[PDB]
Amino acid sequence: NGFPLLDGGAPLLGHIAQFFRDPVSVLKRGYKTRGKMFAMNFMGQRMNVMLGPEHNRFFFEETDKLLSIRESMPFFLKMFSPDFYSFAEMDEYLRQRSIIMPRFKAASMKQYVPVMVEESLNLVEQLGDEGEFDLIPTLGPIVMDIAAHSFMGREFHEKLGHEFFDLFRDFSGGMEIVLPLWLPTPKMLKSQAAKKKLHTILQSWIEKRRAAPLDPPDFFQTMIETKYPDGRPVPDEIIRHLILLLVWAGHETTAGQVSWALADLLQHPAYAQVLRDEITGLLGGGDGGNLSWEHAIAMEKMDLALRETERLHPVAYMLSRKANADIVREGYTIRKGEFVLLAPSVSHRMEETFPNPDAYDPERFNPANPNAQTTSNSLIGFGGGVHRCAGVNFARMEMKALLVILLQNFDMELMDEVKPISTYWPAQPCRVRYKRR
Amino acid sequence: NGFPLLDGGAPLLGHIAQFFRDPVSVLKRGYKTRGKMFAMNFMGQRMNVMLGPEHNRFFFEETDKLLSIRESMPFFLKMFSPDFYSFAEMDEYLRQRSIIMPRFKAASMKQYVPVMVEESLNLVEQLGDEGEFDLIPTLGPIVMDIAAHSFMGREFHEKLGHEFFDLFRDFSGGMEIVLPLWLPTPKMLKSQAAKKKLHTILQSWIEKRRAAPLDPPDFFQTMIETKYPDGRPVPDEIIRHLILLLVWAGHETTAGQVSWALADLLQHPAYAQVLRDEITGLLGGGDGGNLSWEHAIAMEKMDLALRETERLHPVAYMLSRKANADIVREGYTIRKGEFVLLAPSVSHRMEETFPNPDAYDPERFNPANPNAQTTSNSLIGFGGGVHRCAGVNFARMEMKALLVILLQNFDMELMDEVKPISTYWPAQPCRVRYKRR
Ligand code: HEM
Ligand code: HEM
Repeated sequence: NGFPLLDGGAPLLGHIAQFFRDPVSVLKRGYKTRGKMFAMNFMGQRMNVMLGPEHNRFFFEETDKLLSIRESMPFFLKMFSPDFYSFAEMDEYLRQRSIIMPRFKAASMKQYVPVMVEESLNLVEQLGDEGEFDLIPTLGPIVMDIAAHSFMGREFHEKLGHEFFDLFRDFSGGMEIVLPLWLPTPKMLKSQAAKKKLHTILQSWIEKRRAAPLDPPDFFQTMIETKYPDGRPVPDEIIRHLILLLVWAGHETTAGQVSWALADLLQHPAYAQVLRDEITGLLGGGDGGNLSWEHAIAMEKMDLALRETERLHPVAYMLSRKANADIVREGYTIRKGEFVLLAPSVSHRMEETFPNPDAYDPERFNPANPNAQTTSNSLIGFGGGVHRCAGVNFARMEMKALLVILLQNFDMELMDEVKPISTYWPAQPCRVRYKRR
Repeated sequence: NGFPLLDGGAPLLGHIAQFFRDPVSVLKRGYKTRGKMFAMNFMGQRMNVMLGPEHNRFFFEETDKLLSIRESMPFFLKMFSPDFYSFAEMDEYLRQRSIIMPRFKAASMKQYVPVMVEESLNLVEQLGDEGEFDLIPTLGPIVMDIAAHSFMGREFHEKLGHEFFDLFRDFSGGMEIVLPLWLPTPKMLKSQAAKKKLHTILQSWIEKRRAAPLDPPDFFQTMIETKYPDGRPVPDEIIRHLILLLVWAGHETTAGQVSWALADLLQHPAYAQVLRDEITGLLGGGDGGNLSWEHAIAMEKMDLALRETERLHPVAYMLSRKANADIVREGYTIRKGEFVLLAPSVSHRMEETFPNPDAYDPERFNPANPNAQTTSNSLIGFGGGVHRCAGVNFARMEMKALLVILLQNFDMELMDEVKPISTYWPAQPCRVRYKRR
């Protein structure tokens, strides 16, 4: 019946402890020894992994039909609500998604670039003329500054920014597990407590700005005044959930992804020089404070670098669904209720799709390359289909801004070898030595 | 087909969040609205709860046959080994259990009483003439002193005791859960690290005492020299696992259970006086330092109090198995691979078995009571059958010693109301005000 089973499973535990220790290597061993469809054994549960563009297309296409999203993160419901976004019924999901999409399509990035540039320059200021910085701990707070400043406004970021960021780390803990009596980790209580406080703080700011509006409107003003397509008003609670969702969905992902991207550049000086020349051609000298959206969109080699870092180090190293019904696929049956996985980390390094898959070669995405590797559903570090990452343009633009400003200001080198760890981040410490240019 | 489903389940999550918040109240609601057999819904998994003496007897009798122990705590395997104790094949389990049973049958408690009394008197010394103490944080370290002193010896407890107790808190974290990419909590790494250090420290002590034996032998000396019944030697690794198992199995359980027992006594002064008179009749005045095993076994009213605290507040509030095959039971089918639970917390308060079940009435266990409630498999806070708690006599004797010595030395009162939370402990702070007698 089932997907071909990966061998080497331990008694009782199966592969789960191996996965615990190094998930991508477990996933790669499935590709190398079993192929594009294989089962892992997680404590007696079959985990059905599919690889490559055809299976990726199927996974995205069948989400909300044969494949269920909610069981990938059931306690999203408690962080947010059972009627919110991808957890809501189809009609309601689409209505709420219609609030988000116009604010995050590629055209809409004009809005956000000045805040991205300003906070990047604040980072340059904090770093000074020379020193060393740890990647994730340094860039994480900047990603968060950009999120809060962009989606809540400058004033909120100055006045309430400190209290807001502390509640978020607790809020983000709300995906906790349990101990043998089904006794819970503290973290779920702290997450609930932070959620209630985040909601009161956000509601106060909604009321503040509706009493005292900012015209012309920023993101926040437009958000709290938006209605659904049919004309009905968007409930305040939905607004609050949406904003928290954006900050949550974009925080640890972007901080890790951009850290991988800088690391890739610092390990490939020839291409970093390609990037420095593109930035210099567009911006001239100086600290990069003149970086505009119009400059940004012209940065074609930066775009290639960001695609290549996504390919080599997708922080979304695995994606997850549960089957709503039995699925027969190429002779194997996924049973109803079993997990179904994509693995961007492994799919992205299939020689069948990406020749020389361990090489850093951004020009493989250049459409003028006859050898180009741009088939649809082959680069899936942002998902796909209806449930593609809503922030994919915001994330790529923010990485571009952070890297441009850092490249323009600093000579940099990696101090440590990079190491691993859904979530795939450089192992701390991953430090950069720098000296201002 | 299934066990009657408890109503009130939330979308997707079922009852799991309700259970998270207050498990005994979920379990009680199953008894009150569905009866002795009911299903809970944990994120789409049926949890089959059975209640009362007949079902308890079945659960214990069928463990290792229709019911599997390992899936109740799969990562016991990593804390210990897949070939250790209840995780080993039947023959090997029984061989290793044959090392433990002679050291913990009721007759064998003579060995341990002097260490229990000494450490209890050390507690009296630390408390001084008056003050306040928090139950779990104060008595937890004493339970651990008694374990290390009893099973490793006085010298180990003095020299290596501090380092040993710090590694154990990390070791005990090794029952961790995960986050949405199956990304693990730190705690499993700390647990593994502590396990390796605990094993090296224990092996050094095995080698020390085999070079320099303690004659007459203490527990440790006899343990490292024991052979299996057939004459074959017990591997050092098994010895180390066994000792760690005893300390682990007895630490948080006994500290919580004895705290409940003191709380019950401080809430029922008339019976505490019954206890004080029994202690005075046996020991006279003084600090209780003359408490001997021969005195201890005569303390029939203390025995009743400990049974009644076990009934009202079993720290093992729930017990867990997975079905090895479909089990038909009174018209309902447990499917293979589903969880099967006992709930001592609820079973112990069934009016059908224990009339006036919320009353503290230790005399209900007195065999001279015509109304006595002593049917087999009705008091199950220590499990039952082949897999009954191996330490049940050691735990009861230690609680008796700790309470005797405290009652003999201090007038005490509860400062706070008691509150809840496998594991069921008084909610901290649960404080006792005391003044020496
Ligand atoms: C480099 C950074 C990021 C990566 C790698 C990333 C990746 C992803 C992936 C893989 C998905 C699809 C999940 C699945 O299929 O199970 C997703 C969903 C989502 N992401 Fe991102 N993300 C990033 C940044 C952001 C940012 C900055 C935002 C918001 C501004 C955001 C908003 C969302 C939302 C709202 C969804 C849900 C889409 C839906 O179900 O309709 N993410 N993200
Ligand atoms: C008041 C304290 C304690 C309580 C409430 C308690 C309770 C239990 C329960 C309910 C079980 C059976 C688990 C199941 O059926 O799933 C058990 C097993 C066990 N306990 Fe205790 N325990 C306590 C103290 C101790 C102490 C002090 C030791 C050791 C000195 C100990 C050693 C063990 C061992 C070795 C097992 C495994 C039995 C087997 O599977 O053969 N426990 N305990």
